[PDB]
Amino acid sequence: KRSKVEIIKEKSNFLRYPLNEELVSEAPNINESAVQLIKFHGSYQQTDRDVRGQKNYSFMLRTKNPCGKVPNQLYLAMDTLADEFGIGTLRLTTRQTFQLHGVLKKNLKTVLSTVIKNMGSTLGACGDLNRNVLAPAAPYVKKDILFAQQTAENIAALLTPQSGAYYDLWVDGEKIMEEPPEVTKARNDNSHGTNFPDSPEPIYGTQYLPRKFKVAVTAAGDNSVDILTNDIGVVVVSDDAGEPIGFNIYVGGGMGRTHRVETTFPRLADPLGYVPKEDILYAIKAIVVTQRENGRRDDRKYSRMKYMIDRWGIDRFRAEVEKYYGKKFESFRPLPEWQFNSYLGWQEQGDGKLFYGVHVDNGRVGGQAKKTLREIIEKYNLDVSITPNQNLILCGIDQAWREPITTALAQAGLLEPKDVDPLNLTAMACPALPLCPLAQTEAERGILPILKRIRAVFNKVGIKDSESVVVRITGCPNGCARPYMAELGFVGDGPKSYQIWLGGTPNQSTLAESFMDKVKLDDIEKVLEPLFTYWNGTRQEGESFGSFTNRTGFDKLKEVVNKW
Ligand code: SRM
Ligand code: SF4
Ligand SMILES: [Mg+2]
Ligand SMILES: [Mg+2]
Repeated sequence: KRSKVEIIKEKSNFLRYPLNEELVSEAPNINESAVQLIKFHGSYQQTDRDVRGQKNYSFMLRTKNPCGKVPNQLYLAMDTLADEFGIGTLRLTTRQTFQLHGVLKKNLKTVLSTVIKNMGSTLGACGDLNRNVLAPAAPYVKKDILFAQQTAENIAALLTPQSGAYYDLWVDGEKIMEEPPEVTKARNDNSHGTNFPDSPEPIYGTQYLPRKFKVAVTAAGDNSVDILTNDIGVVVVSDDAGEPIGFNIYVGGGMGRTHRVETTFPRLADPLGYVPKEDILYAIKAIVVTQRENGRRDDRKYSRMKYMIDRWGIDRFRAEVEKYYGKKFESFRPLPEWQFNSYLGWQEQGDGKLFYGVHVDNGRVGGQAKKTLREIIEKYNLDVSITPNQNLILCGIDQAWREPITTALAQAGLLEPKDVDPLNLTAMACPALPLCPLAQTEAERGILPILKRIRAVFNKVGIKDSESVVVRITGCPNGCARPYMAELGFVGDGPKSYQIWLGGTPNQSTLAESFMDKVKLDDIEKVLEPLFTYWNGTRQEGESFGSFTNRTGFDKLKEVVNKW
């Protein structure tokens, strides 16, 4: 027994048909087969859910940018495309990519080929494939940060579709201007029966993966990447002099779940083991292959790797992976405590240049903010990078540029961290309505008024305005803003209501739990005021809301809410 998507992939000639014929039909949309295929090419057909009556079809596009790195030429091309063919905005994402919403079917090939001819790609941004690979977004020249970044690039390249469908459709097969040889040799290796050596996809095969697959790379300590949520987390381990020697690996995280279906759940990734640095790409493929061959393909709700690991347990999974790796994992090595880093504000690269992280609420770049960011990036010929908290880092800045860049940013309303509510600095919301077809309610368009209401509750209770909690909001339980790691998570569960989740911590090292269902938007103060009063009244010195939640436990918190 096999899902509808499996058959679509099977009969597509490696992601070509009938997408190829649908792209040139006169209709404003494309058929269901083509709807599923185009995801693999980094585009999503959407309809605007605000405009009553009619189906206004449009296409969202998502880029592929390992480590969040965006060359100058790409940023300029994307900025112009958003205005010419989109709806005037770029959307920075929780996986360090751009989305561009609103593109009409007839302009889609113009847009994607422009991306392609300007040092970018959308290949594999969606689909049953490896998604954008995360890495530390800060452009530090420190050796282990550079090594984390190189590794994410290499992993992304390894797991890039090889069929040629992408260039066939978007640029009529022409050639666009080299991967390290370690990548090529790893991809080619079949000493342990990992590959399909005669297939146009030696790793993916005809069927690709059972579902999206997510990888995050970082250096010890830096949890900007929210590593525990990914299919694979990879951590650089270095000797005492800061020279990288290998990687710790984690497996089997995921956020996605469905309301009222308790066999679906978020899950933290398990520590799997350590490998020496030369082995990383072999170990990554082994893991991918184990999911390829064993993840469920009958029911897509249960297809992500977190489920096979939940069913088999981590030891049986390890053993299976070790058959494709051809050797044993070493013991996972100790790591320091995780820390969240925003990379915001003025900092040093380590090579004489500065970087500046720009706070962007929800990653939505538009209006004057967009115009000013483009002027700066273009005038100073800056490369940039996207952070997993939907923010933008301006790289490679000369000391003499710091003042005029600062002045321009401030003039457009783009404030430095010290002038932003600390709630906003760590908050995230998904796009949800109006273009998300799975949204049950608002997230991006509701979060800002929610934050002000939280700050007003703090004020009322007597909490200082420099105190904060991590607030994440989604419009549905898919978890695109990783709400299940929040200190205070709001997960859409009706048209005007949120399920509230507590128990995440400031460094994203813990999984939250479901605290109350169907809290109506108007009622959130009834829940938040007692919680925050009790935190303020009985927290230990400097104890975060999340740690306090986990120490106190849900029975006592519910009692406090119920007696309010
Ligand atoms: C833009 C972005 C959210 C954001 O505010 O930044 C996003 C937006 C959507 N995600 Fe997501 N997801 C984004 C990262 C995530 C993450 C976070 C992460 O990867 O760290 C998760 C949770 C981790 C996980 O995958 O478990 C997430 C879990 C989902 C799911 C649930 C997946 C599952 O296996 O259960 C879906 C729906 C699906 O795949 O069926 C989904 C599907 C969607 C769709 C494409 C809706 C759809 O299927 O048509 C989104 C479009 C909204 C729009 O109108 O633009 N998205 N999605 C995400 C940043 C993504 C990127 O690749 O560049
Ligand atoms: S979490 Fe739900 S509502 Fe939000 S973007 Fe993802 S799918 Fe859409
Ligand atoms: Mg997909
Ligand atoms: Mg942000």
